[PDB]
Amino acid sequence: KSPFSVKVGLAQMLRGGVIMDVVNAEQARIAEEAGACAVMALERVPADIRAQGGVARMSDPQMIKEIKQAVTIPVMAKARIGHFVEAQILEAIGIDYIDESEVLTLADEDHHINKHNFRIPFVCGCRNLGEALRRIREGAAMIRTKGEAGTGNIIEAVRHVRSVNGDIRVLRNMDDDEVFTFAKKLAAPYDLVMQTKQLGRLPVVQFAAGGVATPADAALMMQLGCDGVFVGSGIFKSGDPARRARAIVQAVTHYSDPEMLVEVSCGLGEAMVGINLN
Amino acid sequence: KSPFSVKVGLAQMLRGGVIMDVVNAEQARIAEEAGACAVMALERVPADIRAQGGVARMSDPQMIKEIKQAVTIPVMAKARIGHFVEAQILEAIGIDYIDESEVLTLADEDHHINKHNFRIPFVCGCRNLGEALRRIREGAAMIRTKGEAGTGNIIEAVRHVRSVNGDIRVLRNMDDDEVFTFAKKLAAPYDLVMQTKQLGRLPVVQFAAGGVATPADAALMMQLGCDGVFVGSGIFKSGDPARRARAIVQAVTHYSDPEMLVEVSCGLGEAMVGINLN
Amino acid sequence: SPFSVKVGLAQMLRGGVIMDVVNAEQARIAEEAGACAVMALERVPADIRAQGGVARMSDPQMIKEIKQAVTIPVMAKARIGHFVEAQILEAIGIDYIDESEVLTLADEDHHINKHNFRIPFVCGCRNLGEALRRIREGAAMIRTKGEAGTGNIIEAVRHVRSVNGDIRVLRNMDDDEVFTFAKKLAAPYDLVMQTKQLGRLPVVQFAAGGVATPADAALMMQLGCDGVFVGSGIFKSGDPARRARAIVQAVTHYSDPEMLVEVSCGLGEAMVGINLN
Amino acid sequence: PFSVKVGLAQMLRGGVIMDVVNAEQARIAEEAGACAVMALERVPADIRAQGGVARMSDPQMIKEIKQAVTIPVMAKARIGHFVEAQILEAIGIDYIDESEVLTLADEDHHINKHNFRIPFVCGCRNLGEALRRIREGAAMIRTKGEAGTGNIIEAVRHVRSVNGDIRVLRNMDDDEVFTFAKKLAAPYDLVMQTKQLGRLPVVQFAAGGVATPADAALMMQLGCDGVFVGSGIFKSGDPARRARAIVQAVTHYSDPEMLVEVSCGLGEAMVGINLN
Amino acid sequence: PFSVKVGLAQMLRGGVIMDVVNAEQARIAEEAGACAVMALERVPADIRAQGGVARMSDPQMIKEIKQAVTIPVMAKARIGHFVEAQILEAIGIDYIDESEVLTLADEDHHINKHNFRIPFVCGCRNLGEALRRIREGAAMIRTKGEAGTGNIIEAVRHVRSVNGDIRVLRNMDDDEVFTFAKKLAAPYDLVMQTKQLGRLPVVQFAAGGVATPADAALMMQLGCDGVFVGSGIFKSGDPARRARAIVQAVTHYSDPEMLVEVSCGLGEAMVGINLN
Ligand SMILES: [Cl-]
Ligand SMILES: [Cl-]
Ligand SMILES: [Cl-]
Repeated sequence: KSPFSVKVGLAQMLRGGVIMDVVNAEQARIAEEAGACAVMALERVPADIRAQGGVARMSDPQMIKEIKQAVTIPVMAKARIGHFVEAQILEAIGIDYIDESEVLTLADEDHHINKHNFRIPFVCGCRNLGEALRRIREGAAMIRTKGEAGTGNIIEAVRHVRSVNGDIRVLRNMDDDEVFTFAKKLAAPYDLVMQTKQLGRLPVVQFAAGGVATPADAALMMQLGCDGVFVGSGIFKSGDPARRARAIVQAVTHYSDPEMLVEVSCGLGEAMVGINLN
Repeated sequence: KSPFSVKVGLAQMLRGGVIMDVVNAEQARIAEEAGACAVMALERVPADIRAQGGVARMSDPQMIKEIKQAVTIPVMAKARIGHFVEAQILEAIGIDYIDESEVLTLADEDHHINKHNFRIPFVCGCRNLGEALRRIREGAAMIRTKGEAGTGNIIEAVRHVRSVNGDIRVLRNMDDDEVFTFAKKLAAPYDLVMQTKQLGRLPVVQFAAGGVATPADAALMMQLGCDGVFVGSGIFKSGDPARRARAIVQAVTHYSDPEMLVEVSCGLGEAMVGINLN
Repeated sequence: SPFSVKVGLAQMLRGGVIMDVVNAEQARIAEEAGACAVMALERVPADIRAQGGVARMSDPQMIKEIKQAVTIPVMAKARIGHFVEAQILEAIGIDYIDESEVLTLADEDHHINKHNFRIPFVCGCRNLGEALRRIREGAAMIRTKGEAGTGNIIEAVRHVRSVNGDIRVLRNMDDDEVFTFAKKLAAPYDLVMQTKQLGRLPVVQFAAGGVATPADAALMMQLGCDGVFVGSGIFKSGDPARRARAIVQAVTHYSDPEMLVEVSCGLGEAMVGINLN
Repeated sequence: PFSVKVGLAQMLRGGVIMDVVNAEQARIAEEAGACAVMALERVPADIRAQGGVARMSDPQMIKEIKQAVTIPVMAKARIGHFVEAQILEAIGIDYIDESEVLTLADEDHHINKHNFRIPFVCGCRNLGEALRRIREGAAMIRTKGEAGTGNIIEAVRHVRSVNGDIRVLRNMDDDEVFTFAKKLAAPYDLVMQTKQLGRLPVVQFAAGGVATPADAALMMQLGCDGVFVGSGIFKSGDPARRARAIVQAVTHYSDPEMLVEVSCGLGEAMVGINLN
Repeated sequence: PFSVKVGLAQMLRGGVIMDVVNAEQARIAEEAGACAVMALERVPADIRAQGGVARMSDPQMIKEIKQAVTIPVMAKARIGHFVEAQILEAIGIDYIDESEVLTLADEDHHINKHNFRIPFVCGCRNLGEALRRIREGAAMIRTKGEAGTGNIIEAVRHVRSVNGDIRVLRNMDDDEVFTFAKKLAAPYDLVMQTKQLGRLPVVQFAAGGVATPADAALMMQLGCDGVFVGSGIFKSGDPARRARAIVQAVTHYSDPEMLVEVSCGLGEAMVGINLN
């Protein structure tokens, strides 16, 4: 019944899905045809932001309108962290979700957007449970547990998914009297910590993101307990985006079926080569 | 209507009062005759705990019963931080408040008592706003803003009262969007930070404690915005406890009346000499 | 007082965009787009950053050409502490001098004694203490400055939030604690108290540094600024004239998201800029 | 077998074990309702205050204690001093406590407790340490705070640490348990056994700074199976009454009315020392 | 107004203010020619030696001093203790000294002295500090050395610092004064007022370690308006004669013949302590 619970409920519709970053209407249609649950409109895929640098901002509203017209699935778009006016603009365009995104250039180093001031649901990133709960308290309706952006290396996503889920599991069995100190140590609101304890999972939808390059990577994130995955660079920096996109969607749908995982992985073209930051 | 709001309401009755630490029934009757709003039963006054050392614990229930029978004003008693069984015992004795007190020897370095598990209201100490709000979330119905224990030096009480009240004032005018980060930096629950912002004061009664040795000290705490004062050592380590006790009560009642402050301060005996730690 | 007159004049610029211009063509584009004033300088901050070299006051000839090409107020930059550059600018007959940190510092320890001039000055700041020091020296207007020449709004946001945040702290502060606050700001007590009583900066406060889009400009206005400077963001973009207009409209209509969409829609390439992380 | 020793120690659940230095202290302990006595040279508060090398008690004094009571008799051996333990076993006592309050004899190795027929108690401060002591053959664990101070703070810390890690382990992803065992420096099989049981695989008592009935009941409410009391009884004003009060507190640990009654009008507690 | 308080304190120029702890000390001071007495609990040398928390004197003792003399009576309040100051003002004394020899009550904030009708004296060690105290409403400044040692070294240092910075300021390029005010962390308007006057905008006395007539005259030759003496009189062998000698030394500070006469055959000076 509360407006926040409605936004949280909306994002539950994406469970079991793949959200694909797209930079134009052609990428958007490929994503919808492959079975994406939503598209994410942005200026440049994370691998290009990494390689090229420059200030990365909200996409031109014209490009976002073109994407929204080209598909019938939900359209999300990115705003810079703390850039509440970029978010106002995106909401006024009539898209379905805003991603307050760390792959864009940070606009406010100390404060995120007050997401409760918006009617549209927000996705925010996190690396740990404290951070997820802070984003939710600010009004995020969905959490992206984020690894490395633009490298094709799943290592940090695995680390962060295990960190968030691990802390949730610790919390479930914890002595109630110790939860106050746990909330302090997370620097997270106590009420949301207790809600997480009672649910035994994050109070909002949790997707993995960062370095998902292969069907195996996507299925791994699902087997670690995520509700879905974002793919940015891994599709559109690969040799065959459309076939790879489809393979990743199938991998997320059939994540516990190794026979299916073999079939969809077999004879894909070149994966994004990416970069090992060690 | 909620059980917590009832406890918070109970403690409001003490506003404008002086709570006096007492170690036996004689000290208790002197305190009531001088006009104390309540007595605090403890093993040894903070100046003696400082001077003598040893492990300081909850007082023998027999001594607490003797004090409770000797007076008609509310009786409080101290329990060690985290010692929830000491608190169970105190509650079963039928006293009016428990002070989860830092002058006693810490029993749990990482966790305070879960005060919501008790029917009886609790007082807890603090040195800053974050700490006050953490104690309130655990279920404290009253806050003691604490300076130095057992020295007769008001400096740290002033510092901590100014810190708590100063942060409350900052909070009142703060951009709402910045309050999330402020709560993180306080390591305090956001809902209580917002409640403090809306009230423009602490959500529970706030008394000063630590080093109140003279009528001037007591009135100073009231002029800095406290709801009342604790006096431990300053009365019963002085030359004339009964007259000094009365003078301090009057100083708190008439804190903005310098003529009255002169009268009550005039010809008191020797104050506690105390110790300058600098 | 003569200072209060200068402070009063700057109040006309409230709700405006001041645009850095390097020649008379840029000046006319700025006026046509609805700029409240132009700022004559040798090179836009992004070019100073990229090229280096010593950056000084512009040639008086170029300033005269800009002043003749427009009817809106003309400002120009002088190096910090370079009081002779400022004497020259005043003698040219421009409307404001910006004692500017984007030019090469001429005096590391002292700013211009701005009370010795008839013309009003703009100075930069990063925090409230600095703003109040510049005002005491005679600045009639303050530019709260982020990063120069990068197109990244992050430091402007940081500094606007710092100045406005300290002003808000000051409003409710116990009067007895203001003496120590003034000491900690290293700011004159009388100006701290004036700021406390007004609940805002005692002069006009604009944002500057990294304003690249209409969204950026409206953000600065929603954070409480009186207007914005734009240097590089217009003239290092793909379509300076259309972008200039969009930024002006964004400042005028800063609380209207429907309007912000319209002016942002189909603008050409923004300045790419540089992320200093 | 080991499971037999572990089963024996389960009988002490709900009890108080009292340190005694002579046969008089032993009889006071049995009369007060102690589940067992612990024969040692000097109570921990005296070892702390006086220093010197603290060793196994003279066998003669241990024999005198064993004859004076019918409840189980335990006695202390220095860590790693397997010959002291051989001697104790040959005396015919019921348990050996390989004890950190005595002067360490081997800084790198504990007694190989599997070589003995008699069950052993060992101390710990964390779960890794408990599991290492169990693998060496400890049939019972004493989760130990500060010895000889009357300050319960470190016992609370260590009980919360052991029990907290057990609770983390219960819900842990199975695939992460290998790394958890590495980080505890504990044997994987015992870590998995702990995970499956949801508790320590042997009896776990609290010890260190238990001075009052409230302290004893606190340890029980935190999930311990019983408590050791060393100094808190025999460095107090009335050892016999305090001993009884502590036994009752452990038996009735969730009954605040009873805790008031037994705490009311006890004499002077051990004054002890605040180290922090 | 502030200018009225500043004008009042100008009357003390050329004088010696003597710390007194009772009415006997007060009468000795008035008889010796003190321009005012300073009522306090204990002389600084006793505060140093004995420690303890040093507070405002009992109002009764202050009333006794105020009745025993006709010269102005000052008394000490702890730094930041604005209620002690309220009390002193309500007693009807002439000046409050917000004094660093008493135990600091507020480490971050001094008394807002503009809220009082009575003039205040405050201490300083440098020009920035003096100007901050004046802006808070001090009507008089005490340039302070070491308290309770009888060693004039720090008073000389601080007098030279304040007066030296004033002399630098007089000739300074006006354009550089803004930065100078920043570096002093002092209000610009008061810095400019000091520059235009060529001296401190309020009366400036020396204090700290004045033990002999020579010390007192030295402070006057360095440009002070007068001196405080605390310990140097009442920790000496003959307080009354020494008190008189110091008054004469301040009155006749440039007359070496007079300085010889008043210094000749005084008893034992306070022995004091060399801290360095
Ligand atoms: Cl960044
Ligand atoms: Cl040892
Ligand atoms: Cl001090």
